[PDB]
Amino acid sequence: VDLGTENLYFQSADTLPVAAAFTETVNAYFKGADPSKCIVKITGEMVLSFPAGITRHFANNPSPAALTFRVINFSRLEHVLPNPQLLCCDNTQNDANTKEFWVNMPNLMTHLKKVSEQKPQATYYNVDMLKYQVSAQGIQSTPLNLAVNWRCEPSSTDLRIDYKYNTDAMTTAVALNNVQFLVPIDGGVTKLQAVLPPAVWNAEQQRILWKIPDISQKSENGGVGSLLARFQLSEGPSKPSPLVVQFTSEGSTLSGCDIELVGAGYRFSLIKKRFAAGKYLADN
Amino acid sequence: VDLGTENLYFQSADTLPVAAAFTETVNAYFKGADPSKCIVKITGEMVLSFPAGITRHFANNPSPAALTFRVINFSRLEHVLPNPQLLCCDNTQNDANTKEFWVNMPNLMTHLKKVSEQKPQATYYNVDMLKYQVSAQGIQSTPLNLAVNWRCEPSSTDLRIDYKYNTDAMTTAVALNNVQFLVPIDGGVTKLQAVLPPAVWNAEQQRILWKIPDISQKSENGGVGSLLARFQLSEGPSKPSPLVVQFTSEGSTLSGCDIELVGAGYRFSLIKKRFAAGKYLADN
Repeated sequence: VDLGTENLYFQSADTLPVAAAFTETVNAYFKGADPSKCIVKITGEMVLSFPAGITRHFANNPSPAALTFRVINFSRLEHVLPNPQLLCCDNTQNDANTKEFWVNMPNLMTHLKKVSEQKPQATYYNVDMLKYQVSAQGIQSTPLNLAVNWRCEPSSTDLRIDYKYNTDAMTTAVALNNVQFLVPIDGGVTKLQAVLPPAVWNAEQQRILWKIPDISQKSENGGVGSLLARFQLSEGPSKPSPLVVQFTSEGSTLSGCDIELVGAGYRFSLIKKRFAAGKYLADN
Repeated sequence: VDLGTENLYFQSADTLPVAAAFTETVNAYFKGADPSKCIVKITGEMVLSFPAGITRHFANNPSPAALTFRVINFSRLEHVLPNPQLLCCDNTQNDANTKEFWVNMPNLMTHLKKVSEQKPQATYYNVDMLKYQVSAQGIQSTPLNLAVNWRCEPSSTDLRIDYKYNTDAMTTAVALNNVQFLVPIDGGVTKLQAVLPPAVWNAEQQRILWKIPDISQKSENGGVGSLLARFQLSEGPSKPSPLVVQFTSEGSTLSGCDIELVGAGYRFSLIKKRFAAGKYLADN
């Protein structure tokens, strides 16, 4: 066969398609159950992706249009530049709801050639454009509000975890997926007498693990639920340990920030937005 | 008639021609005649010029190539950006003999449209790209070494100015043009008894002025010469005043720095280099 029309066209004409990705990370810490207490640190990265064949298009059209883009709903941010060569901005006043960035083309081209030598059979080359910090409030900046309670008796430990799905922390209500709840139980732990929902006790590491596939307002509970466990200890009592949660999402940012293309030459095939938990702890 | 072929071509095809100008200013102060003493402050600006019709070419080809250029023999410099929007650089390490800069095209285009509305019948639009400070040594950074001597008697003043053309302060030996030597004479001043070379006494401002058209190694003296004057004072004696020199040059910088185009899309029709005296004083 021959190459497609899409690939032929892209490798010798027009205005190029690129893809943008905003990938954010929530770090959170809850203490007791008192709202804040809660401490939040939200990180982010903005990645631009260029289709394979772009190195041929740059070899057939050696003087490319300039890539110029604009992050919208800025100012919550606090950016670095993972690649200070290849990317720049104004730097001056003030802290508007918008910021403009522009790309060093000869660099972008050398960079893409390099990545293509390293990974020839990839569909997309990702280039890290921005790194950033969103900000930073209380319990209302966290997608999933945690609250943990122990009852540590001399030979039995009782665990309650209450979780609250939180729309206020995201731009558009999207599901939380592959939610994991991990909590170490010391003491003796001989038996997991009872549990709800089902969970897995891990003998070797002495911790209990819950896997909830999706949390949302479409989901069971309506997003607000409980996990309960009861252990029998040989030693005792247990010293409470911090709960570690993990989750991922796709469809929204936590920042709300977005991206516009400025010049001509380029267009956005896709803008992907996702966030995941980083260090997401809750303590007694 | 119709437009030229140059203008037709330029307004609808190819790779654009631009012009670069490095314009420097020497500020100097000599004291007594002891070498340094001498104090030097050399300033500069780098200007990019775009031919008229460029706004039509941008209207017929809306996605232009990126302008990316590189100042060579940098590091003597110490730059600001007169237009922090439209221009950027790496900012990181270190202080190499070379630096790369790249332009915000949507801005450059809005800027050029604006200038064209303001001055439609101009041949070239100048855009201030860089401002800078060269550095900064002693008498060997000055194109024209000055040395002034007075003999202030009770009723007659004697002036000697010695000047030394200096190749060491410039990249390529070029002439100094429209050299003016202005020095105030207080006291009474009734008569300019004698003078060499010819000069003009100014009654109203009480100062003597010499105009030497060109100073060079092709020039008389070989570049090293004297101005002498003798005055008759009614009052007396004269308090010596600082000598003010003015000059201009075309053909060289004082820095030595230069400019390369990086991407494709653009080419240099002309790179013009010139320097002129700013505040260029010499004291007794």
